Amino acid sequence: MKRKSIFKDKVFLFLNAKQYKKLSPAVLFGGGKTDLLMGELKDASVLDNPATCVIDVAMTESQLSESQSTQPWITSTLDLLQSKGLRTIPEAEIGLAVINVSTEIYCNPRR
Repeated sequence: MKRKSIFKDKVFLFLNAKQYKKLSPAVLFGGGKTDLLMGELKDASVLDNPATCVIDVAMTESQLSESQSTQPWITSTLDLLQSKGLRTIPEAEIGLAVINVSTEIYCNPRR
C-alpha cells in the first residue's frame, strides 16, 4: 500500500481557495497538516520555523507559446515570500510527489 507519511510532520498554508478542498484531505491521508490563509505572513514566524511551508498554484504549467496571455503567472507574492525566507512550492510537485511517494525535495520550501 502507498506511504501515509507524505507530510507527516509538516504544516502548510495554501495560496488557493478551491484546490485546497481536495489537497487538505489528500495531505491528511498523507499524515500532514493544511491551512488556507494568504495574509498570515503578516509575521515571518510561519517561514522562520523549520516545518511550515507556503503552497503556490501550478503556475509552472504556464506555456512559453502564449505566456503573454496565459492566465497563470509568477505573481509578486512568490518573490515576497522568497524575500521573507521560503519558497512557495507548486501544488503540481505535491501531486507528483503524492503519485511517486517522494516528498523529498519536490515539496520542500527551505531546502
